[PDB]
Amino acid sequence: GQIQLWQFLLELLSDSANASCITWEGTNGEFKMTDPDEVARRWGERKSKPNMNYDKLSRALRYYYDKNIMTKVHGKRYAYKFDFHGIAQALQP
Amino acid sequence: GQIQLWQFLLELLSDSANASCITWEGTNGEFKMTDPDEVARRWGERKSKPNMNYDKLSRALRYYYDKNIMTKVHGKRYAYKFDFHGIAQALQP
DNA sequence: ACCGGAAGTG
DNA sequence: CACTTCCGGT
DNA sequence: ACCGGAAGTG
DNA sequence: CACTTCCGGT
Ligand SMILES: [Ca+2]
Ligand SMILES: [Ca+2]
Ligand SMILES: [Ca+2]
Ligand SMILES: [Ca+2]
Ligand SMILES: [Ca+2]
Repeated sequence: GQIQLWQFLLELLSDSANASCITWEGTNGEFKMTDPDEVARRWGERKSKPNMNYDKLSRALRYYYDKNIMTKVHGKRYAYKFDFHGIAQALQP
Repeated sequence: GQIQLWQFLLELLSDSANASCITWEGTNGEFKMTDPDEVARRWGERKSKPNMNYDKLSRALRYYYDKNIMTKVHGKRYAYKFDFHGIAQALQP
């Protein structure tokens, strides 16, 4: 199906075998990408789009700021925080 | 039908019209039930289980503590906090 | 009010 | 399993 | 590395 | 419609 980036990141985060590239860290919702290039590769793989990289992936995350789906952890790089306010709304059709 | 309780609460919390009975409040994840009995009634209405009350509903939420799907905001009553660790795993098939 | 054990449901 | 039902704890 | 405007895609 | 692509800012 037509999977979302916020759904894809939760998929990777749920399994601890992906700890090399992405992992939960800090308060509730906060996670960091320990290998942003690896995460961006797998997102391009799922979408059938091998031109994907972290610079293009991060602008995809940026649109979630206005949607209230997630936000940046200011200071700790490659680290973002999911926000239930928008996730809950995005979960419904 | 075929729905989880954690999914049902996020469904209600997405629509702000439901602020009479339940609403987001506090840090990321934290919500409270301003009319706990009204929430329990709609859960019984959804599940087709007419004897549902808060006492029965609260024990369903206590099973989520060991699952890491949510936790209790200690002190503030009728107030619980979703936890992304369990919500991530629970969303997958 | 909130907690978790115990037994039961399809 | 994911609750529902019930109850003796704090 | 992170920010958001802009134009384009399936 | 949710990104994808590109880029001139900080
Ligand atoms: Ca049992
Ligand atoms: Ca009692
Ligand atoms: Ca006891
Ligand atoms: Ca600009
Ligand atoms: Ca540049």
